[PDB]
Amino acid sequence: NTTGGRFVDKDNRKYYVKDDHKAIYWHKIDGKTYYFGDIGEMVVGWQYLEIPGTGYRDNLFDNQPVNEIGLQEKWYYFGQDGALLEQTDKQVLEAKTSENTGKVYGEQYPLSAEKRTYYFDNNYAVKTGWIYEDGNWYYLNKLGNFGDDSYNPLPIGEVAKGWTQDFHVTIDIDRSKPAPWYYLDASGKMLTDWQKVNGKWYYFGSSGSMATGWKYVRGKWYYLDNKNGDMKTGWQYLGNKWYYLRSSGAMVTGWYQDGLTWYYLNAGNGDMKTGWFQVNGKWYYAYSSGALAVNTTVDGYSVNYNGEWVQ
Ligand SMILES: CC(C)[N@+]1(C)[C@@H]2CC[C@H]1C[C@@H](OC(=O)[C@@H](CO)c1ccccc1)C2
Ligand SMILES: CC(C)[N@+]1(C)[C@@H]2CC[C@H]1C[C@@H](OC(=O)[C@@H](CO)c1ccccc1)C2
Ligand SMILES: CC(C)[N@+]1(C)[C@@H]2CC[C@H]1C[C@@H](OC(=O)[C@@H](CO)c1ccccc1)C2
Ligand SMILES: C[N+](C)(C)CCO
Ligand SMILES: C[N+](C)(C)CCO
Ligand SMILES: C[N+](C)(C)CCO
Ligand SMILES: C[N+](C)(C)CCO
Ligand SMILES: C[N+](C)(C)CCO
Ligand SMILES: C[N+](C)(C)CCO
Repeated sequence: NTTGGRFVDKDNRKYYVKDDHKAIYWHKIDGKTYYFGDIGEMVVGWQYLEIPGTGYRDNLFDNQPVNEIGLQEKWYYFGQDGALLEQTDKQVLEAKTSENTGKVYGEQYPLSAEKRTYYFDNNYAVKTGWIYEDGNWYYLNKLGNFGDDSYNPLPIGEVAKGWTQDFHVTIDIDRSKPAPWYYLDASGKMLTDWQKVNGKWYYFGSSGSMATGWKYVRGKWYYLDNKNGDMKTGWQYLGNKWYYLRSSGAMVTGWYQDGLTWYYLNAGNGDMKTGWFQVNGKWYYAYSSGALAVNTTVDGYSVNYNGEWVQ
């Protein structure tokens, strides 16, 4: 809603001058939106800026005070004429790189030979987070790359690929909130259910979040690394108890013979039994290793070839 001034070309830059002053920051002029930075140089192309609309970085001129405000920064796209692209859905645009962002009108720079589909929110900023398209979920980076004492916002809004953690993010990551892991394939499609990645199995369920710990899937129990999510197999000591997982990863219950040795996995919980235990009337004795005692004596007690306590 800025009127009364005029655009001016000087020193290879463009400004908007009203009553002798240069427009700074965000301005809505004659049906279009522009951004003039801190000193008035109209911007063009890709820009990572403080969000507009609060009034703290809007309708301002360089002769006015720039009160201190804390505003999140987001990616916006401006035409070569400086007009903000007021997209709220999506649009194919030159990819943003280290060579075509933060430029101002008058500067010379190359146009990305590569175009990409960028998604936008209802306030014309590049969208981040989850998006659903043509039957699949895609994740647009909420964060840029951290270096130690360094941050690059370029990845924000780009389609994520591979292992990706979904943090709660605003200006910074919210460490108190949960951050599930997801896996996006080569085209960015979010994987669901069982998937073998880098030689190991992971379970992403229906929501796509990587499962950890014990997980009940289609009538069977599986154990995924409590931290890394990879499916375990074979004998596993969990919670001070032994469990046997088949090569398929499914937990075994009942009698199980490993080589010549029998073991008994608790009917429901699946934990390996030790000591004397009864099964369908019969009594059996398992050593501390869980191995069933057979054709021998156990503290004055005889047990036959099936480990059954002989009367
Ligand atoms: C390259 C930009 C900064 N312009 C110099 C172009 C397009 C906007 C600005 C000034 C001029 O265009 C306008 O004055 C009209 C065009 O509709 C306009 C200005 C600002 C917002 C919306 C429209 C020519
Ligand atoms: C906790 C899960 C989601 N990981 C972070 C663990 C195990 C899988 C995932 C990523 C990583 O596992 C990997 O195999 C590493 C090896 O460099 C990896 C990271 C990103 C892409 C491919 C492999 C560490
Ligand atoms: C004759 C068998 C079936 N017992 C009754 C004997 C030997 C095993 C079984 C129970 C008991 O032997 C035990 O070791 C005791 C020890 O508390 C036991 C009782 C209940 C379950 C498991 C062991 C006495
Ligand atoms: C959804 N896209 C932008 C991510 C990829 C093309 O299928
Ligand atoms: C993939 N998501 C949209 C489904 C779920 C994360 O909240
Ligand atoms: C975990 N699965 C993919 C490996 C096997 C189901 O039987
Ligand atoms: C495998 N268990 C320990 C997880 C569950 C049985 O109810
Ligand atoms: C894991 N153990 C103690 C259970 C069995 C021998 O392999
Ligand atoms: C150990 N067994 C003989 C007892 C039972 C499995 O069939």
